[PDB]
Amino acid sequence: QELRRELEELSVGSDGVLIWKIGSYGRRLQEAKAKPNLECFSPAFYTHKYGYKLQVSAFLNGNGSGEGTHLSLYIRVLPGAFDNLLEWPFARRVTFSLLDQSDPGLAKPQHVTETFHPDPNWKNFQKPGTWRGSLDESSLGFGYPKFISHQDIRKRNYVRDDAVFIRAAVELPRKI
Amino acid sequence: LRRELEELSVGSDGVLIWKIGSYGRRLQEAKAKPNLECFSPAFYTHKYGYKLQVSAFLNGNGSGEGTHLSLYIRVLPGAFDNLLEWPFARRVTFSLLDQSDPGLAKPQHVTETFHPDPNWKNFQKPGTWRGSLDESSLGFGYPKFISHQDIRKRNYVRDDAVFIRAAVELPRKILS
Amino acid sequence: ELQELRRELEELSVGSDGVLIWKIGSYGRRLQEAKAKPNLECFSPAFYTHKYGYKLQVSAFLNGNGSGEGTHLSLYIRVLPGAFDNLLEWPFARRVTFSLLDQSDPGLAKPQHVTETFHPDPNWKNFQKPGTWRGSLDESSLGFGYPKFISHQDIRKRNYVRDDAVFIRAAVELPRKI
Repeated sequence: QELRRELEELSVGSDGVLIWKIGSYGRRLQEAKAKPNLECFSPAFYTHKYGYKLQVSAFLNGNGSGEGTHLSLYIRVLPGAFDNLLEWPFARRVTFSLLDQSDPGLAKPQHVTETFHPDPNWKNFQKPGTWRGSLDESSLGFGYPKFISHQDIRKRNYVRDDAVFIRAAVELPRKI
Repeated sequence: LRRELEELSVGSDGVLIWKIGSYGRRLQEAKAKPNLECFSPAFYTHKYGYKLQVSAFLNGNGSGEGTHLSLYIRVLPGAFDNLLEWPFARRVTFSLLDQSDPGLAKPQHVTETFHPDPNWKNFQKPGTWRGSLDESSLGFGYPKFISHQDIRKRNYVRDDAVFIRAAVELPRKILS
Repeated sequence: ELQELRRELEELSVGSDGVLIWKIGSYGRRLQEAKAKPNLECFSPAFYTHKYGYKLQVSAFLNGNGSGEGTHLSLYIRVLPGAFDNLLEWPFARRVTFSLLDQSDPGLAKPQHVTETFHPDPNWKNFQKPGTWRGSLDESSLGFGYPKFISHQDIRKRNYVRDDAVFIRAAVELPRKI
């Protein structure tokens, strides 16, 4: 128990890239194969200083159409202290990658990567609320239920030293 | 009592945005007791740069007492002062942010700017020998930055909160 | 509560465009101690060269070691186990420029820093991917650097020492151009 400190959370900013390391993949996976929809949370991060506050979540064992077979990957908007200064709904392109942990000087790494434009009609990409059906419900998270198969996750070095890296790159436009 | 700061407080890039919440309360406290002045966190203009601190009068100060918002910025003793030019001489631009969605319409912020005064004491190099008058120093600012009334219009206040933007024109970088 | 968490701060220790500036305060006293304990080494905070890059640390012997012992300030840098090592190219190959900063106002003066730069030699183990603890363990992380960075005599000149502190800058050259 300790106050404001853990305003480190406000110190978490990107590039606008977050790389999120999930350690204990062995224990976590089984723990999630044990209990359905056990969900891993990334630290919250700001797309950019005074920007949108997002967070990534992973289902190591899958969720929905990917339960028990796939890694499921989503992102979500969180209420951030500068929302009123930002355009809404959130509309930046988002790229997820599961990282191939290989030395880029032995063999070029093959990351597992998908990108999307958010859809304006997803309630979670409009301003932190504003009640808009918080009891819809469905995933408070937009993303891929079949991001990578438990089969494919074991190839190459997507898992290494018992950890995966999740990258989420938010396209940071500037050209008016 | 282990605060252990931090110091990792750095403008981006040159920009500090300062959020005052609990705005209603804080004001009703102002007219209840001048001269009171709330402070922004200390912040380095840039990594290894100048330490500054913004302060406000909710309030109003001197010229602005009772009637306006007054805002000032102060130079503070900084760990990298010996490596920097004195007196502090980077353009500083104040803004009170118009919290309207900047996508469907352009916000209109109120902006005052200045090049710091070489005569102005506070901008002199800190830690000369001070005692004991001094602390004195002593923000340069605007007593009538924006009044009551002409605030309240537009979204200069929203959700019981206002944003103070202090932008410092940073030392540029040399040569390709 | 403990409950550090100081380690959450270390992780936010990141070079500014590849640069660490390390301030060594209490230089008189520290120098004094190094004269009485030759193996006494000062250590910068660890720092990432770039956000998800390499974790390094600069270190210094104020009264010298090896060939500079007693006569010079000696200056080194080492590679530390880093959260992101598996994503990196090994061995560390980035160019490093050490400077001892001349603490003069750059407005009139134009400071004259003392500077040395080196390219990590791949034939040393020092810059190989660190062991996951272990491989090896000892203290591990043996640094590369300069036993004779700057003479005691030269450090007394200009403002290399000022207000009982010295500044060490380590600039790591990032490939950047992609």
